Amino acid sequence: AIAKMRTMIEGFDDISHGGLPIGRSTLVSGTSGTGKTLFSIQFLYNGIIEFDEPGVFVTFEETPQDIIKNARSFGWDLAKLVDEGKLFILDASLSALIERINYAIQKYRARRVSIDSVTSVFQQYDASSVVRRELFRLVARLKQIGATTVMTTERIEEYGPIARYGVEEFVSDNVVILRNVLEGERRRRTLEILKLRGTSHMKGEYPFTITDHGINIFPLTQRSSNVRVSSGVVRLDEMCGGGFFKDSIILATGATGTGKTLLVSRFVENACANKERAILFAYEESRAQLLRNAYSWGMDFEEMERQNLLKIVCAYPESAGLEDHLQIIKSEINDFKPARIAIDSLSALARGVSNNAFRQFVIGVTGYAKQEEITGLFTNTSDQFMGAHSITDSHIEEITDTIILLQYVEIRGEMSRAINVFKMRGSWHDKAIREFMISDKGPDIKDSFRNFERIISGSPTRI
Amino acid sequence: AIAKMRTMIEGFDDISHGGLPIGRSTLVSGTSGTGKTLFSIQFLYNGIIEFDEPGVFVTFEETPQDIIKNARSFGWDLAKLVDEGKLFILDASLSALIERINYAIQKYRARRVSIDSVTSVFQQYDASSVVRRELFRLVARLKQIGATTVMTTERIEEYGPIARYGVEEFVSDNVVILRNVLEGERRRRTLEILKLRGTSHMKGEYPFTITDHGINIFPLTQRSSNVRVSSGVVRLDEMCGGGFFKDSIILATGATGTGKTLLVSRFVENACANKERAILFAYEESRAQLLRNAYSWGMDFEEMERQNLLKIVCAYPESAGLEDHLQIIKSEINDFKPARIAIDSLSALARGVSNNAFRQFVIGVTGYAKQEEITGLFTNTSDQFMGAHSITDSHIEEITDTIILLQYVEIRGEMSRAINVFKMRGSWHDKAIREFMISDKGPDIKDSFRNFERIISGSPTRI
Amino acid sequence: AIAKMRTMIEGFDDISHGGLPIGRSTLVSGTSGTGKTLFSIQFLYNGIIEFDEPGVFVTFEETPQDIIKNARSFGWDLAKLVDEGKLFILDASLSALIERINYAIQKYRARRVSIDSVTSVFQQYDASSVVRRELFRLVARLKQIGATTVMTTERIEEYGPIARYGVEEFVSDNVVILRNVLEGERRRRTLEILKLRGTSHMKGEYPFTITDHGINIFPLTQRSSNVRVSSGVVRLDEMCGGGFFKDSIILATGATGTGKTLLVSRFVENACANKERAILFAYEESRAQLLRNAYSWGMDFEEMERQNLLKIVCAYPESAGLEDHLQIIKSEINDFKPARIAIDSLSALARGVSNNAFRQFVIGVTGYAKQEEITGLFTNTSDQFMGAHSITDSHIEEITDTIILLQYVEIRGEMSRAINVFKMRGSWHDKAIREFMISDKGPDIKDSFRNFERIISGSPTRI
Ligand SMILES: Nc1ncnc2c1ncn2[C@@H]1O[C@H](COP(=O)(O)OP(=O)(O)OP(=O)(O)O)[C@@H](O)[C@H]1O
Ligand SMILES: Nc1ncnc2c1ncn2[C@@H]1O[C@H](COP(=O)(O)OP(=O)(O)OP(=O)(O)O)[C@@H](O)[C@H]1O
Ligand SMILES: Nc1ncnc2c1ncn2[C@@H]1O[C@H](COP(=O)(O)OP(=O)(O)OP(=O)(O)O)[C@@H](O)[C@H]1O
Ligand SMILES: Nc1ncnc2c1ncn2[C@@H]1O[C@H](COP(=O)(O)OP(=O)(O)OP(=O)(O)O)[C@@H](O)[C@H]1O
Ligand SMILES: Nc1ncnc2c1ncn2[C@@H]1O[C@H](COP(=O)(O)OP(=O)(O)OP(=O)(O)O)[C@@H](O)[C@H]1O
Ligand SMILES: Nc1ncnc2c1ncn2[C@@H]1O[C@H](COP(=O)(O)OP(=O)(O)OP(=O)(O)O)[C@@H](O)[C@H]1O
Ligand SMILES: [Mg+2]
Ligand SMILES: [Mg+2]
Ligand SMILES: [Mg+2]
Ligand SMILES: [Mg+2]
Ligand SMILES: [Mg+2]
Ligand SMILES: [Mg+2]
Repeated sequence: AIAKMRTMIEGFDDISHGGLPIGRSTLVSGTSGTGKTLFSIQFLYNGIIEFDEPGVFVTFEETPQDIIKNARSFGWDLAKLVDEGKLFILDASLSALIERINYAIQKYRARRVSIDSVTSVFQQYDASSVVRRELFRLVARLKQIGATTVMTTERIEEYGPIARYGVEEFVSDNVVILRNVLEGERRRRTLEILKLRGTSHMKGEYPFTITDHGINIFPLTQRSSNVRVSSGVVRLDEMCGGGFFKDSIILATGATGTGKTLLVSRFVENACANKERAILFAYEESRAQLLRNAYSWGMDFEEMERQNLLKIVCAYPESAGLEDHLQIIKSEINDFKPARIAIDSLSALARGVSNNAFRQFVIGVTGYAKQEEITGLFTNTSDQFMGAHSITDSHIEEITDTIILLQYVEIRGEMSRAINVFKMRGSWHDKAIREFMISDKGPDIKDSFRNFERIISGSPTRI
Repeated sequence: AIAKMRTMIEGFDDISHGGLPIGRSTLVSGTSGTGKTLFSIQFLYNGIIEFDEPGVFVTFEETPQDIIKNARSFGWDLAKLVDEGKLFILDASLSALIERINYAIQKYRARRVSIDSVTSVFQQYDASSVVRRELFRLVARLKQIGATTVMTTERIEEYGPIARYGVEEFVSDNVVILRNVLEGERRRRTLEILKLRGTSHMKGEYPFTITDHGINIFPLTQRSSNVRVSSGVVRLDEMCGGGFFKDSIILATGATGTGKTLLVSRFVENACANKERAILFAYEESRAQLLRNAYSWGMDFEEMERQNLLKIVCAYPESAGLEDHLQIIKSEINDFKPARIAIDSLSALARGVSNNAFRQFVIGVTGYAKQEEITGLFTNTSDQFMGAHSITDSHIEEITDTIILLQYVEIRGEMSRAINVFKMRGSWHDKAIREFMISDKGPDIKDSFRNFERIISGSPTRI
Repeated sequence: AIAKMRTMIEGFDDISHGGLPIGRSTLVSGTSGTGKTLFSIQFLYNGIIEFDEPGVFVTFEETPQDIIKNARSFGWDLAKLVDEGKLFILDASLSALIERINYAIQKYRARRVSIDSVTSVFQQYDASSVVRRELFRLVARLKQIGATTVMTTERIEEYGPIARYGVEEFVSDNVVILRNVLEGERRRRTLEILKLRGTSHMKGEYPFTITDHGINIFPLTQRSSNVRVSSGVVRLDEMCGGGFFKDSIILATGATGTGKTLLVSRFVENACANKERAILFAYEESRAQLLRNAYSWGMDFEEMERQNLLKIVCAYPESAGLEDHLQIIKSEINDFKPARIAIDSLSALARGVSNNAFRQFVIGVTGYAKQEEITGLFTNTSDQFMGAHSITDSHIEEITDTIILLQYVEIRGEMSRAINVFKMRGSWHDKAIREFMISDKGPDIKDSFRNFERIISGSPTRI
């Protein structure tokens, strides 16, 4: 096996199966604005913070003052690290460069080296053979010195050659690719480990986000128990065999206006009533509209929000990508430590996105909720309000544990509502589909449609 | 006919119809990180291990120390082979190179030669005619010496020119292509024999995987008997004419929440009850959730797992490709030697993949199960819970031998379940569709819906 | 008109409408491994064998020893032809080359000349004008000498320029293109005559295969009679007005598990019972599984196979392309001389292929069966087991003469089977759809569903 230096970057050590190999060069290639400089800075910063390993950052484009000023936005005080001698910033804006880097490593006992852009040096030569030869010389000398080095290079096209000259991949022992894919006028950041000589790794592209704390890569044994939480509606708990499970994931799917937001609001209100903290992520309604609707339902969200029990986070789905929404949800969960989380609509997050990306987002959110033992209440909007046979437009049914189905039923020329417990993993539940009503006091559950047939199609026939 | 030297690489001799021709050059071309160095190392290593044939590995990019260090991750002690004189590693980091290779072949009685990258030598020349001339000289000299040589070259594009200069294919007698296709943010490794002068071979691309033992290529007369195994449910055995066949493949397809995992769990529990070893591959639920659900069904998986009778392997479908899942399943089957294997969901493995790839995966798994005389229990999730007419979204019905159909039936405003034996190859089975119930004691099978019509559509009408 | 020299290559003279023009140059262009060398060798070999016309093969890449060694795999003893003086192999690994070729033609009285690769000579020049001028000189001199010449050139892209320099097409009188198209990870060989100056030809691409006998091109007045063969089921013969026709093509289409393989097995068993030879091509089941299923049906295939009456050929559809399957079927038919041929499933061959290619394959197989007066029993699997309205997923209904329809019918909560004679060309047949049963003694045909309506949809209603 090969010893691996943990980069301590969130999620990178998972895909790399223990981190970057010790003493081997890693080349991170990407287009402008992908996060190469941030990756190289965070490598050294996390190394210094977690293991006291000195770092040397050799820069070519940005001045050291610019590097420190940019890092200050992340809370990283690189200036005090330079004063303490833990971090060194070499200015290089090839043999002499390697000699100076070696001298810096010797003087500061550096364990990690970062090279901001070797491409700027290679700009002086047009032949790819010369670039390959000089990169091989640099990598060989770095390996001989024994310092783990992370160099970054530039790309012209997202889906094309891995590097500018097409020969950098064949030289470096380790290759990592940062991509900023523009599709549907939306930008998505992806990370892909192309080649790790001598060790296994995860294969493919995984989304990552840049936040105030740096890079947060999402590298896509959950515990279970018999403790049952209360949804908030007594009939909905009786139908579920004694309420939802603590670790369960509940998905309430139905057409617009069937009462998904009402169930979400009752879930949050019941969470806060038992002195538990709850988070409500809203994507179809604003905070004031939610307050007015809750007041129409006889529920005071203002009092529970003043007590810091309920946190309502409202944003438009189009304001950020799905991975950004996942990162925001995770950050809010970490900051607030909630017992329950609810989402106003997954279909709102599903607007204008591919099925695979939405499924990945749902899998990530549900896995994080189960890992943190947080009761999650997701909701989904069906495209057709009657005659729908697919539970969800994007198949996420297998992911969830408990499913609630809300639908419209046309009876006597009136649009009544029907609610049913579609499935519950590990628990008995009522199979009947029952009439669902909404009034000033909230939701009510009535008897089932025993006298009707073809109820699922939305246009039943009395028999 | 042409004599062929067996490469002993798993699956390569099947597609090459006996191995690489003796005394002829084979050029393996691919992009960075496809497995060219691994292929060339494994060729010589397997030759030495299986036939005591000495091997010579000429390297250009990696140092011999790097080669040995990388090989050590596979358990290949190349250093002791160098000490024993069976393996030689020439360092070349063109006529002089050929003279040194010939001297190494003469001194060590080499039978196999591997060339890591002739492209690095060709980098010195830009004209494709010069590259073609020098490659022809090298191949002609290698043929004159009589050593079977495997050279590797580099590619820039996966679907484009076969080699960097576009002339390497017209020189070498044998051409093999390694591709690392990136599609849907997922990487897939493929192997394609382009041209074998003088001999037949399989045509097209076949998936291969890199594991701790090296390359495991999957090159996509099964025996039958009348011995009948027990599923675990007595009614499901009565309906099947006395249980499933030992060599049969059973596919239980239905909507979410119909009871596929219950049948899989009963299958595994009955396998382990008769002191047989069983494997359960889970993709929709974790180990703890499976344990809790089994406990809710009155089945103790913990006791049977402590006895090393049941092996539960749980992973996310998105963590690896379909060929990787097939390799993992095969490795677990080889390590555990199970009588029965069960899969929690094929549709989970079918997320975000093409129909052809999923069908190939199913064909491979079923063929391996039948070849090893292992009773396999596959399950499939239908997109629509009612009104579905296609048995499976991806047509794999022809592959399977026995099919069980689970469906939802809306009767009296309640979602009951129906189970039916769709087909059984070589055995009589009950044609009735019977009511299916789930309780604390497990599954129950009741009388059929004799009084209803259009049961298949999911919304029957009492007649 | 122009006199044409028959190349004697199987299927080439059909598309070329009598062969290559005499005294005119033909340039065959294709990528690596398409079959250019094989085409040029087979041209001279077939000329010598069939008309005693001496041939001269001028080679540039392969040595004459390599050429003979490669040809020996096809059974072509080129060495004895060189000794006899019928064949000459000139080694050239431009004016001097033409002088030597002319001397060889004069000395050996050569009538056909083949040039393995003029592209290798043209590699010395980069200007396309020089290549065009020298190729024009070569073609003009060859025409002046009066020898029919087949030169081959190289291509970089399958769908792009016809030749490397883009000027070879405008020089040569005749242009032929060999393509090796890679699509869906599958390779397909195609042949296309681009331009024949002065004569007509077939237009477009036609599949061809390379086998142990060389190139077998498939260039896509059938006789009829009133002799009626017996299917094997007496009721199925009564319904068909006295059995199938000898020259008829029968297609039995239905869902999985309806009994297509049972009908195929009964067809083969009845063929062999009357001392006729029969061939069964299996693609969904192995030989042992077929034997076990036949034994369950009371039919002993082993005894009839020992008598060399029945030949069972089993293979996976994914092991070869559709044209390869057609070639294998034709070769087996030629070797065994069968009275009847049966196919276990056309839909198995239809996996992962385009509709047009499958239709071409079906047309070819049916035309060959009708031309050879062989009774063919094809079968097709429908995607939907109920409610299907298209007879076949890929429309091949017009091709066939007799159609049998098998379907599932849900009656009284049980999945019964229905069989119907959809159509019969030139013969009266029963229009009723009758109940179909399978038991230990085989198939049984019962009364029709006179009391039901909407039987075709699979969910009838008693009236
Ligand atoms: N505090 C921050 N919060 C959020 N995003 C930030 C923050 N600081 C920087 N970024 C983002 O980091 C991205 C990458 O910045 P970086 O300096 O690493 O560029 P780069 O990938 O090295 O590019 P180049 O080589 O073209 O200079 C920028 O596009 C910017 O949007
Ligand atoms: N005071 C009230 N009395 C009766 N019904 C009410 C009252 N307030 C709201 N409703 C009902 O609430 C329904 C909408 O419920 P909800 O806010 O949960 O929406 P939803 O089903 O989640 O869909 P979406 O947010 O996409 O519109 C409306 O159709 C309306 O009939
Ligand atoms: N022990 C291992 N387990 C799993 N995968 C491994 C292991 N060792 C190496 N690999 C994989 O083998 C792949 C190919 O490695 P290899 O050294 O053969 O590269 P290559 O195809 O010759 O590339 P290049 O010519 O760019 O150097 C790497 O991308 C790596 O992911
Ligand atoms: N103790 C129990 N009593 C009654 N029913 C139960 C019990 N435990 C589970 N169930 C039933 O099991 C059903 C789900 O069964 P199972 O775990 O086999 O799922 P499945 O059909 O394979 O689908 P998926 O895993 O995709 O959700 C639920 O709908 C629920 O009604
Ligand atoms: N006995 C055989 N059986 C089956 N296929 C064969 C046999 N002999 C040769 N082939 C096939 O013939 C194909 C073409 O071989 P050939 O020597 O004609 O190459 P080519 O088209 O002239 O290529 P190039 O110009 O690159 O050398 C090979 O790819 C090989 O797979
Ligand atoms: N001994 C038997 N008794 C009764 N029915 C039998 C017997 N053996 C087989 N069958 C029936 O044969 C059916 C399958 O028939 P067959 O082998 O012809 O398949 P098919 O319709 O060609 O489809 P496929 O090969 O795609 O599964 C099964 O549904 C089963 O009910
Ligand atoms: Mg920069
Ligand atoms: Mg809402
Ligand atoms: Mg290498
Ligand atoms: Mg399940
Ligand atoms: Mg050739
Ligand atoms: Mg069959």
